Amino acid sequence: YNVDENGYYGEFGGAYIPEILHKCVEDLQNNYLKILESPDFQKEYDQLLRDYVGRPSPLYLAKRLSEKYGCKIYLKREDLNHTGAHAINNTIGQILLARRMGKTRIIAETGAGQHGVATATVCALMNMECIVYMGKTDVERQHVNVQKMEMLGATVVPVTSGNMTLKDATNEAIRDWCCHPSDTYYIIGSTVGPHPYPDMVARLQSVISKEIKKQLQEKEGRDYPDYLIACVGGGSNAAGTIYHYIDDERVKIVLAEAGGKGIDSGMTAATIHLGKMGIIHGSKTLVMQNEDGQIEEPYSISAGLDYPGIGPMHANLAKQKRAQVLAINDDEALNAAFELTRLEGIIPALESAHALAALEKVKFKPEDVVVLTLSGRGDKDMETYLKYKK
Amino acid sequence: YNVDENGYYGEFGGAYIPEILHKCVEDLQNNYLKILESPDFQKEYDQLLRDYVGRPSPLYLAKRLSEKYGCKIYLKREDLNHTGAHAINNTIGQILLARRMGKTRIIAETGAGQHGVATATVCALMNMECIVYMGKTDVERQHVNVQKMEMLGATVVPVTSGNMTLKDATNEAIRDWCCHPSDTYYIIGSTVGPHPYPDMVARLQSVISKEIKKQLQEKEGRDYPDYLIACVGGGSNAAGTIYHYIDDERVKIVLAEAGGKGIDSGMTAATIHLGKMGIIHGSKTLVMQNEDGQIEEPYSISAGLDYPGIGPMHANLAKQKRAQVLAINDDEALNAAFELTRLEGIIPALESAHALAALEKVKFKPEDVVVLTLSGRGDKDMETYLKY
Ligand SMILES: Cc1ncc(COP(=O)(O)O)c(/C=N/[C@H](Cc2c[nH]c3ccccc23)C(=O)O)c1O
Ligand SMILES: Cc1ncc(COP(=O)(O)O)c(/C=N/[C@H](Cc2c[nH]c3ccccc23)C(=O)O)c1O
Repeated sequence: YNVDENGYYGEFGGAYIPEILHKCVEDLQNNYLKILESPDFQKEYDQLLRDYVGRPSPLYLAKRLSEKYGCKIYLKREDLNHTGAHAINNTIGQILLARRMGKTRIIAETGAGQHGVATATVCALMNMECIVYMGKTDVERQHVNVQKMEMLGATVVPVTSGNMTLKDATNEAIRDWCCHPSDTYYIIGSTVGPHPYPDMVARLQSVISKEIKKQLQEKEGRDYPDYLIACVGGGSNAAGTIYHYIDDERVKIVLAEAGGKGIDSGMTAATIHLGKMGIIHGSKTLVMQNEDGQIEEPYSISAGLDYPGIGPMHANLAKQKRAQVLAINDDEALNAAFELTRLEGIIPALESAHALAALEKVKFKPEDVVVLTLSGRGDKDMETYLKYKK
Repeated sequence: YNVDENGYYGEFGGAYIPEILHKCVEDLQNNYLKILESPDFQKEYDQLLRDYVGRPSPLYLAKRLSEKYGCKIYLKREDLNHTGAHAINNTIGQILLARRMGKTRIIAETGAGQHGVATATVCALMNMECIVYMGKTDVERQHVNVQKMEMLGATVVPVTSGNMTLKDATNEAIRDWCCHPSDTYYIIGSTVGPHPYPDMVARLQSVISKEIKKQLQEKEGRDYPDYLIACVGGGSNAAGTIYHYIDDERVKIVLAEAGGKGIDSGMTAATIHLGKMGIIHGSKTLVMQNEDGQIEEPYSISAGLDYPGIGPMHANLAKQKRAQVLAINDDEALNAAFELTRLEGIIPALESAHALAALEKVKFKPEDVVVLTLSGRGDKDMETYLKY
């Protein structure tokens, strides 16, 4: 269920792009693995993960949370990463690749602002020009992260097309990318876009499941859990979380996508529940489509889940029934965020709370071992959490 | 240079309290150490540091900083800890102690909001009632921490005494403690207050120096740096950073206190520079005083450094010349924060930025190995940073 030699996961994936990018995408294909696997990349990569990011991220037995659901739940604490989310695993990896390929101008899209902060973070470290596209809606709702990016010296470009969300910021980044093939590297923020971006970002996040294996070995005497649970906007934290377990049928995979106001409300981002075959941002995958077959304007309270497409990996997983996918609504997420706060003293990202909310919908046995990926911390969503509390 | 059996660092320290606290403190002294050393404690303590907090925190070689000062500078990244600061090392320890003393009501003071969030955090975790006193000036300067405390289920009590800063929040907590002796445990937020709070908190923070010795051994082939650099409000992140180095004369210690608008200006927190022998919150230490002998109202841009006292360990250390203490002014701290942000992609707390600014004030040789403790991340100070 991992990628094939042509960029495909079953029938989903590939690279579907105008000729203007054919050259630089082709360079990226058939160099990215050479670079990822070189001893130089892997040393500097691993050194920055350890000293800069603070990997490995803990695997934490959440005791009161385990008592509520009548089983053993561990949280993979990506929320403790430098910059507060899993995104930084990806930006560190991609910036090292970008430099190996001689690129000098860095762009990215962001919804939650975690990928934007993680991109401005590594660009300041490296002293490289940073431009971050962000939907206007998102710059309002995730303003703490816009501030961080501006202090880090990045240029934040509000995007005013569509409903001004991730798909739109991505559209703008892609337009930027098209005008600047020579000098610009595009740090895509999820397991989305043209091959090799899905597999690349999956590889860079795989460190998550590499650690889980070792940490479960220490704690449980076996290297596999009964369940992996992760939210999914485009697929990147889930991918990392499942990479080294993707084919291992002892491990059940539960993914939580954003149901918004409910999958039938006309306001949602439940791509698996609602999507049809399309091309989105250079990938042939499942995507929400409106009544004239346009890519649909999605909704979610969560900026990082609010994307109408899904990575081709998860399109495939879902289609094959290797992974079960749940639509989780705004309210369910909000309540699960308040849940982890009072139970474990951890304020989660609204994104990650979609994953937490899924614990209500699964029939656990007492001997079950669950690993849920806490993809980030909720500092960004405090205004929203406190509004909800009133 | 470490505490003696009486709770003194040379002439500083002790417990100078009203008689109403004599017994809680007595109970606290001469159980604290037995609990800290107990296996049950050390096992639960160590498991939460590793799994909940994310220790060991990395020791990060900051190449661009190092270039700019012409030496090797490592940042001890307490900013990466659960809650974003060193305080969680303290609150984890104290809450466990509190539960083993059979206490059920937890109170605390906070200025920067970090110690307040760390307290609210561990009280949420443990299913316990949590009250945090915070100065009114501070509830506004550091409002992102107030929001976190609220959602964690803690009662944030604004204090409007004095100039509504740490000292006043601290007076209010102590008054709560007196008034509720049987049932309440008081999680003090720095190496301050009556014995054994200063030593206890130093010990909980000592985890920092413990990691630095092993991490320097792996990175440099020796267990000790030429310089340790840390900011001090009351002195806990500092104490932690130096605890296992405190008698090692090969290691230079540089402590950065808050100069505010400047030491000779009216408006400062430069206790080592300005303070006089006195008593604050039950500790005999150096403290700022007016011409009367009243406790002088301090000022600093940084809430967590804005304290007219200092821990007894550092009064002793400064007095005996074991530690060099620099007063860093507001603007110096702000520029150093922006410097780290730009050079290493790390936004420090304004507090920790006082330590960063001290890098300007020391002449380093190229063979120097510096460890500076990055006590916190600066999400709380983003409004201040962009005003500037
Ligand atoms: C804390 C946190 N958890 C989970 C997610 C969900 O993303 P995933 O499915 O890739 O694991 C995000 C998204 N972060 C965004 C999301 C994002 C960037 N580019 C995208 C392309 C498609 C879908 C989502 C995105 C950001 O900070 O920007 C996040 O910040
Ligand atoms: C990130 C950060 N770095 C440094 C400091 C300085 O404190 P230290 O000298 O103890 O290492 C603080 C203070 N945080 C406060 C400070 C505080 C609480 N109670 C105190 C009593 C005396 C002096 C300072 C304090 C908080 O969040 O509340 C801090 O939050």
